[PDB]
Amino acid sequence: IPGYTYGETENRAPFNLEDLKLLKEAVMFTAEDEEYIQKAGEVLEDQVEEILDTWYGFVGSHPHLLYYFTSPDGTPNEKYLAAVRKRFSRWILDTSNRSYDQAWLDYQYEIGLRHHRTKKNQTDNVESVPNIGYRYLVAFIYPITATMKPFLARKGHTPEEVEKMYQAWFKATTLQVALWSYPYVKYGDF
Amino acid sequence: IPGYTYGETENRAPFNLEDLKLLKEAVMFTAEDEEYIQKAGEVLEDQVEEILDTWYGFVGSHPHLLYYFTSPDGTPNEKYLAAVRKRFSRWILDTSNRSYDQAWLDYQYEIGLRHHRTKKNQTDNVESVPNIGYRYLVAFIYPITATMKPFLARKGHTPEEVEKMYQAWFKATTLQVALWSYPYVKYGDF
Ligand code: HEM
Ligand code: HEM
Ligand SMILES: [C-]#N
Ligand SMILES: [C-]#N
Ligand SMILES: [Xe]
Ligand SMILES: [Xe]
Repeated sequence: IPGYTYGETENRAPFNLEDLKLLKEAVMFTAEDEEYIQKAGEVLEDQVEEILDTWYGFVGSHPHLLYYFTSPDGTPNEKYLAAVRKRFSRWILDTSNRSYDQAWLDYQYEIGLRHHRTKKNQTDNVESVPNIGYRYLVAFIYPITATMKPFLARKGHTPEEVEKMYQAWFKATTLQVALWSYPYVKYGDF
Repeated sequence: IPGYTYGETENRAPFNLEDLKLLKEAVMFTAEDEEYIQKAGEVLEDQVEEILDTWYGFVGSHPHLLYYFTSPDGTPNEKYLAAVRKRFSRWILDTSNRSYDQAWLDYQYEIGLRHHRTKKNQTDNVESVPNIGYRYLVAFIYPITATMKPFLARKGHTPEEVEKMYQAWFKATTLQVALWSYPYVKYGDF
């Protein structure tokens, strides 16, 4: 997979392993979540393909959003919309499968920079908008969540065991997007 | 109410009214939410009091969190933990009642600065930690949400009409916290 530099970042995560403990705590993540995430994962793996479509159906309906993929002239750099689509789809099962250990943190950091102007579009060789406005990152917590509820219950799951899956996806996202802000935030305020 | 400077900000919201349209869209907020928020509101008003306790029960259980209220020596500046508690409780019904118009935006901005080192603790005359690390703001999306589900259904509401209330609270938070980041983010990256 092209540009998937997981574990081969080799520039350290300027946030430590203790940090994720305190943040996990803020986002109320308990080991009792760890089970249902992995479950959630195995719920989604097979179905993954349809998920990217639903989600791409969304970004695609909004211009102020799709713009963030468009070449300098304002039309979607698709060699760039098939290379992200790939890495992101690696990510969903990475959220249901990697243990949240240091290298997972090395790369949470990397994905911030990839949204940031520090390292947006370098990976994928394309010419496109300079930076992604952080406001939308935060925003993407809701759709990336809501749109997931339906999928979690299609492979047949009781209405309260599913709730624990969604509830786990919810927390897992907020936590991530939380760490991504580093290159966005003025030093000392993160 | 002391320090509740809603509508008497008189320094403009450096984000405009168009901005909230595009962001509302990212956070998937439709007029069909506008109804259930106000509903949610009238669900919560009476119950408000207990809500601050539950929530204060939480921040209070975590030191890395409560620290953000403590005097320079490291013990909770309570004249500061009774003055916030007040303004915040004005806020819940402000989220269920103000229409999201320009002055509502003037003050969303204000509340960022109040979390930021630009204007943290000035309002309330206390001596305390310089800045609130933005990572926790993002994080506070989950508890401020999860802890709300139970309350929304206590005043007797069917299991699918309630879901629309929570779903509306969810979106309404992400949106807010989204705007608060302005003083935190390096200029041009917001
Ligand atoms: C909930 C917040 C978001 C999540 C979870 C998310 C997810 C992802 C993932 C997993 C990747 C690939 C990372 C990898 O290399 O493995 C990615 C890249 C990318 N995403 Fe996001 N995304 C979010 C917010 C946004 C928003 C709001 C936009 C604007 C439409 C956006 C546009 C992009 C772009 C342009 C890249 C390419 C990075 C580069 O330039 O190299 N993302 N995203
Ligand atoms: C979901 C995100 C959050 C929400 C919705 C929220 C809510 C609020 C509200 C409504 C106020 C009063 C605003 C007013 O003046 O009317 C406030 C103030 C305050 N909150 Fe937050 N809060 C969040 C995140 C946090 C976090 C993570 C902390 C750290 C424990 C924190 C600590 C404080 C402090 C220290 C103030 C006082 C501002 C000052 O210094 O004047 N908040 N918050
Ligand atoms: C990212 N979509
Ligand atoms: C703010 N609690
Ligand atoms: Xe998704
Ligand atoms: Xe709350």
